[PDB]
Amino acid sequence: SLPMLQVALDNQTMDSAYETTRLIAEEVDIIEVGTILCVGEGVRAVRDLKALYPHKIVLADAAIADAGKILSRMCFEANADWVTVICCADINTAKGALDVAKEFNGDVQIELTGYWTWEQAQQWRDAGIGQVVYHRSRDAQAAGVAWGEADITAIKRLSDMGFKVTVTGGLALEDLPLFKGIPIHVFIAGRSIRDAASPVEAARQFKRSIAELWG
Amino acid sequence: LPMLQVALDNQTMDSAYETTRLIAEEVDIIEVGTILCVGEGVRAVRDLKALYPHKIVLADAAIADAGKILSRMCFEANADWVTVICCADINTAKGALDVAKEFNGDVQIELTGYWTWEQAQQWRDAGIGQVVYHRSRDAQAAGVAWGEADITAIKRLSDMGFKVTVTGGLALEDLPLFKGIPIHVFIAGRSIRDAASPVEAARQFKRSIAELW
Ligand SMILES: O=P(O)(O)OC[C@H](O)[C@@H](O)C(O)NO
Ligand SMILES: O=P(O)(O)OC[C@H](O)[C@@H](O)C(O)NO
Ligand SMILES: [Mg+2]
Ligand SMILES: [Mg+2]
Repeated sequence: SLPMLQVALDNQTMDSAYETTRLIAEEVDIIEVGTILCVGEGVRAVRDLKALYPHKIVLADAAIADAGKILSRMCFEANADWVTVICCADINTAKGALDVAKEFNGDVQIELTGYWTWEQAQQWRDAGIGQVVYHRSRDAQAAGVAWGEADITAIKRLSDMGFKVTVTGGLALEDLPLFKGIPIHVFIAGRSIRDAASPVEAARQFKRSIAELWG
Repeated sequence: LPMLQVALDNQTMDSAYETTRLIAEEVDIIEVGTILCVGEGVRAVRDLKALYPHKIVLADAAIADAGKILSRMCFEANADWVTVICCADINTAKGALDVAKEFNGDVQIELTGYWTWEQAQQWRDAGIGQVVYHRSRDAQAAGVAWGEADITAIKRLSDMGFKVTVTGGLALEDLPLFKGIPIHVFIAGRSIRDAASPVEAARQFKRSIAELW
């Protein structure tokens, strides 16, 4: 299947977010309420975005660290389809969020970061987690960290374990061929779409490139 | 003496105010819980600091990435302190700290779930002076108790030079487990907010801390 495209709305206010969505809502598959938007506006951002775009998958990038059932329920009651749980959360946090996700016919992704282990990845699978987000951190990127070999190896191994893998972190169009040949579920682009001279054409470029590389 | 912090793990400001109108003057630190950060957003920090400008306000944002951006949003809303989750990239913690210094604030690393001693030394090397030793709410709900391994870890963190906050379903009766350790802050959320008498609950915590330290 072609990798899907997710836009990250890492905006501090809803109106800033809408400057993007009014252009590209129908140019992407998934609309993410970025952590920065969740923190800027609260869970109303999920409710309002889903109300505008009820046919789209809406992902709340809550990066849940604890209180899995409470935070997940807040997001799902606001009509989220998918929610994120940070990988260092206690395993009961992920399990809790998943339990609530199932109630709402939604799903949970584990957001990968820090010194996570392959034993922990197996724990997520045994818990029934089917999605992981492989993130090059914005702050690592800013400190000069590049996408490379070790990332491809890890992503392939996560996929082989049965996860649908999302890839993100300052992706540019030129980065996509690094991942060719791997059944990536979703690529997220935030800055590379929102900050482009033409967000519509940036999103279209990503779609064209994906269609060529995975066609 | 260890300070007393109340956690406002509420979904709306009006629910938080049900607690702060009783106990704001009975604690040292008012926490905007992660639940409140997600429920209302950074307006919660702004509003609570305006109400209680003489109290330390902690935004329990549990920052996982975009350290400079998220911490600036909290500090522009007049936070004193902000949390960064322990598995954040080291550059996220450094970024949040750099911004905190612009505002004469501080960053705490939230030790909830998995982390390593090597990471602890990294935080120290980066200039981080505060950690929050948590028993995860979800771990507690799964029957995990406070135990000697926690005490040993807290002492170790203190010995590395961190000011240590202790939290996670703390009851009054738990305080003596930590006796002898120079704890910076004890946090209570449920044990204060959900008490038949929140005022009595907060004062009992302060009374006990004063006895033990
Ligand atoms: O493409 P970016 O601007 O890096 O945004 C996507 C990224 O996944 C962010 O939403 C994020 O969650 N960073 O932690
Ligand atoms: O005393 P509690 O109800 O456990 O609340 C304090 C705790 O520190 C929470 O604010 C929290 O951050 N749990 O992850
Ligand atoms: Mg995101
Ligand atoms: Mg908290």
